[PDB]
Amino acid sequence: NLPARICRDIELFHFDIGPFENMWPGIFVYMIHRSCGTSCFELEKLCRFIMSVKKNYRRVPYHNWKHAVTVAHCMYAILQNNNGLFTDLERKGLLIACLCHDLDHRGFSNSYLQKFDHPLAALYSTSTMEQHHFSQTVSILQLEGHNIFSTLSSSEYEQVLEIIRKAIIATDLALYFGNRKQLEEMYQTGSLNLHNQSHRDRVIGLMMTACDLCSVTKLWPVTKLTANDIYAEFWAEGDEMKKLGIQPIPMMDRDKRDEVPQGQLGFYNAVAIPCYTTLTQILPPTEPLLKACRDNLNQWEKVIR
Ligand SMILES: COc1cc2ncnc(N3CCC[C@@H](c4ccccc4)C3)c2cc1OCCc1ccc2ccccc2n1
Ligand SMILES: [Mg+2]
Ligand SMILES: [Zn+2]
Repeated sequence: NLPARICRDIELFHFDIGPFENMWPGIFVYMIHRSCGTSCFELEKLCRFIMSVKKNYRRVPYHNWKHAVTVAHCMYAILQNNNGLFTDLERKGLLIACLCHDLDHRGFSNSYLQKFDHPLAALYSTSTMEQHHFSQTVSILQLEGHNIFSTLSSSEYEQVLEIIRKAIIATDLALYFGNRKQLEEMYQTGSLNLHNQSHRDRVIGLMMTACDLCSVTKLWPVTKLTANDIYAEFWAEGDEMKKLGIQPIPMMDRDKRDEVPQGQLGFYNAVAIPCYTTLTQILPPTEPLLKACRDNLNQWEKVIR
């Protein structure tokens, strides 16, 4: 069962899941049963599914099993503070999408895969690794005793898989810029309609981005340490770009590491702040994410001074 401190702290947007890996499944089970009912998901099947998902994450610095559960927690907190907006089915799908969205991630971007001429880039031209993460999710669901959705109708099964596919694909940050621009225009013209499936899919897309980027919404000591893991992958990809004979972008070039604070500023300005600002406009109870993001922007500004 869940320790008292976790029981309380799990409801905070800036919760950190801790360094004990064997506790994470229980944290995920608690979140999905609190969000979607103890009804649905036979415990045994869910646990089996969870353990296989874990097994298919890699021991990379950032896009690892810990990241999956952390992204799932952020989604939990959004859903807990916006009661009555999403269906039981959506809530289950979104939480599973979050757990699975980075399956088999090797710590390299779609861009590197393209430049490498990796076989995945020939299979899936755009959102290469995300299409792969979704395929891996379906493959795991298809394993004996792993169908956590087995009690759903055929129609609901197809429904939930589609929710998951769109949610995983939306974690391709390249898609975020256009998604956010459209949502913002709809907000400002007052035409956003959550009963319109296309608008709804967009809002879910932004939620997925907001959860994926959530390191910037933790408290500063957590944000700062997490940035170390983020750069560890970027710099490893930059080394690999150099090995292909391509000069990496500055963000991936360890020779430019002294410019991290300026790079962070750019990221918060162009990506993080607009993302959480748009999210708060649509879902006001997500305000704490924006506040924490702004606090971290200030800390980065403080580093530069
Ligand atoms: C939480 O941190 C980051 C988290 C990120 N999470 C996901 N993707 C990122 N990249 C993807 C490619 C585009 C990039 C981007 C887009 C617009 C504006 C800036 C960056 C975001 C992230 C960049 C981050 O920060 C990296 C920031 C950065 C940018 C340039 C740099 C240049 C030199 C040194 C460090 C640098 N660091
Ligand atoms: Mg990803
Ligand atoms: Zn991710």
